[PDB]
Amino acid sequence: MSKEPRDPDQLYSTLKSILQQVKSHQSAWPFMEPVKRTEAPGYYEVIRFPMDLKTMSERLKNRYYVSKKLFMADLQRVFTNCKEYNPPESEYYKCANILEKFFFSKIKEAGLIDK
Repeated sequence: MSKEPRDPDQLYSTLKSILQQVKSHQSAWPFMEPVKRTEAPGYYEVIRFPMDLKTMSERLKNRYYVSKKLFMADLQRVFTNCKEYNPPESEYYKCANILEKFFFSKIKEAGLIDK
């Protein structure tokens, strides 16, 4: 099934649907939770709050992320922040690329990238 409403309140269920569709991708595995202190190279020094697909969703549970620039910056924050402290590894920058591209395709279902 796909989500594609056209209202403010209905957007909560669509932005979250895009979350379930983005986290379900084969590249959201590095964004399905909050980084760590011993596993993360150093997100506490360059990426304080990247808002992966788990924290941004926790806020989207109500209305924290539902205003075009709010849902976009949140996801773009996951991809951007993740790539920022991630050199040309191999699947890290790729997945964020992929998933990000998958998000945009899902955004148009909500109408957030629209003008």
